Amino acid sequence: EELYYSVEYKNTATFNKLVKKKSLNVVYNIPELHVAQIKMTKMHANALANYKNDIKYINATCSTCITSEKTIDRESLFSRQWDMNKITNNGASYDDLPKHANTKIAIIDTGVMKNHDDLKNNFSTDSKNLVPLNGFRGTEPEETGDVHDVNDRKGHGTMVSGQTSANGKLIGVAPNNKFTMYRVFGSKKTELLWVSKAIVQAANDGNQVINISVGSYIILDKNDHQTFRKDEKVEYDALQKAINYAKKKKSIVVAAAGNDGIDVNDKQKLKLQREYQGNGEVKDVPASMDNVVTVGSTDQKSNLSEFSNFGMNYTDIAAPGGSFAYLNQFGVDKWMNEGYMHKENILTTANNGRYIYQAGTALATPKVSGALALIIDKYHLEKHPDKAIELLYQHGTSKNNKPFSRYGHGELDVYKALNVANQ
Ligand SMILES: [Ca+2]
Ligand SMILES: [Ca+2]
Ligand SMILES: [Ca+2]
Repeated sequence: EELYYSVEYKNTATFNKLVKKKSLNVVYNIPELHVAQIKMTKMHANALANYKNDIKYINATCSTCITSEKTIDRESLFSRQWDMNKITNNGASYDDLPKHANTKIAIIDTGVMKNHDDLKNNFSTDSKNLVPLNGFRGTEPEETGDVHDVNDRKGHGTMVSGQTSANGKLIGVAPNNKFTMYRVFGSKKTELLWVSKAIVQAANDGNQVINISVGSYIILDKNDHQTFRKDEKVEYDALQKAINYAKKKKSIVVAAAGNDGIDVNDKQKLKLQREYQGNGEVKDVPASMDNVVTVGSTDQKSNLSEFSNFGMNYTDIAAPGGSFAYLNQFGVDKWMNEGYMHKENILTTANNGRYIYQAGTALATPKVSGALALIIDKYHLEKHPDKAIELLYQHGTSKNNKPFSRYGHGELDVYKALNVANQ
């Protein structure tokens, strides 16, 4: 039987010549990162590893590494956006939006309902599909591989897009900015290599803010210097390199903290997310990677959400993503018949053309991406993205002495970020 292997090669020309020689079935490729995915028997994988001149590393593509998203519709009544009110001084910052909304926000996710009334004006036709023909491990025969197909099957990407860009009945953080969707999910799982390719594409398409509202726990064993490996180094290195490539193109990567309420500095707890007893470590990625704005989630009381991961040398900032504390406490019947979803959940755009109440770090993250786009445009920082990040942290966070280990630089404050001239 054949398995899917992640491969990091050394040279395009020599790798291509090797592919011809052995008739390797390459199922995905990312030339900018010298990484490809090959379907082959375990024996041919071992053999392929002996070509030290053309092959750097090889590892089986991780099956159970990506964390599952949440789109379950547990709605009809349309309430107010308490979460936006918390970061805009109760709507006062909408009067301070830049006149020229030039920055484009890329969103790497499940797709988007491009004709949603609140999202259509801001949807960019640069949007692209990174899901390959036949989808995940070739088990989705309905995935044509059509580069223009970014329709949202799962519903998550539409939720995220509303937070950055709704401009109608719902209002996102950057309602005048264009957003670009890079679809990396069909109807099943995604592959971190697709996410990596999406990052490269988003950067090449000139999106100065790149939002990744999904994450995974990956196994990395730095002590192992072998070519054929048991960890997931190819995926780890590819993702980190894509992020650094984005940085090189002057794009900012914003990622969601994991949604397991874990202190990422507690090794025992991280390893438990992959039931890993090996030598290496489990890492929350891309949240913990270099050059990533790591976003945690807060609730309606400005406290860290019970599901938000956090930690020293991890969390950079926090924004409202909601909570299920009332639900988990009282049960669905009392929670629902008594309208608690209107108090602790985030109201957002849904792929049915209407709206949905949800919660998660995936809904906090786009608020920060939107804020960065506003900062870049307000202060004309296109040529100096690091200055936009610095401004976000210094002037785009409320000062309430929240511990840095849980909230990073603080809770997002868009009104403050847009009023630096005011002093
Ligand atoms: Ca660029
Ligand atoms: Ca780190
Ligand atoms: Ca970070």
